[PDB]
Amino acid sequence: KNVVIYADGVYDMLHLGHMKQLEQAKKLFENTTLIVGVTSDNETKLFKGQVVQTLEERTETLKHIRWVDEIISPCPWVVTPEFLEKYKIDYVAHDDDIYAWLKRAGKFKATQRTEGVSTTDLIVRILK
Amino acid sequence: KNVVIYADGVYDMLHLGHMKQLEQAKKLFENTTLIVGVTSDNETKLFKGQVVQTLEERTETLKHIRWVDEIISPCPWVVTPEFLEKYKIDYVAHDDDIYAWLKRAGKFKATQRTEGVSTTDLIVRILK
Ligand SMILES: C[N+](C)(C)CCOP(=O)(O)O
Ligand SMILES: C[N+](C)(C)CCOP(=O)(O)O
Repeated sequence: KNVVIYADGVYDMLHLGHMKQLEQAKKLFENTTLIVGVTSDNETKLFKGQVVQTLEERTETLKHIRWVDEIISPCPWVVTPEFLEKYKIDYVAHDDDIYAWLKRAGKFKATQRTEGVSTTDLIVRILK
Repeated sequence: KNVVIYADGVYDMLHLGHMKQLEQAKKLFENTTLIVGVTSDNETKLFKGQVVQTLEERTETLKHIRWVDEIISPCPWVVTPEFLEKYKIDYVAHDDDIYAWLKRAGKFKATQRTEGVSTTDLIVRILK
């Protein structure tokens, strides 16, 4: 009955947008375990760009979020079939092609972003 | 057995500091209900100063925090004996004199801040 959901991300300067996506992932089925993967500082820099918070900071903040049952920190940059078997993951939840193989397997669940609520957008707000 | 704890605050741009205080309040006893009071936009401005986020935004973010069982939004600026009876509150938890009457009654539990982890401190970090 219990369904294992995996959501990965940088989770830099966690904001309501991230929180809503985690909520959505958690609530995909009636009984879930939400595992959250937090990306390493080096791979995030190499593959994405600037990260403000350290892995420790990003991970520690996620611990306080209601929807998070387990954290993998650091997580792999790229999800593999071996990773899913290792952690007994039933679905991967992410914003929506590197996820084609997951969709082909029936193991992909889309979740939605929220614009405007960003931590950086809040500073853009204040300046006046 | 279940102990009702009340923590109030502005909770503007919620950060690890706030989250740790809420955790501390929640864990004061083995079985607790943590009620969190979120201050109104006008009273925060009048009595404290600038608030970046609206009451709705501050309240919505707190909903996602593991330790929060109930929210009173807006909450009164000043705690009263009548308020404690109304919500069946056993202890008030806050950083540590407007709380003298609570300490005299045995209804005050100190919780600690964390400096450096602030949302604004993180912007102070990045600029370089
Ligand atoms: C590649 N990755 C999925 C592990 C990290 C990027 O995820 P995200 O922060 O864009 O949601
Ligand atoms: C007066 N008050 C306690 C309701 C709001 C101020 O609380 P805080 O944000 O300084 O912890």
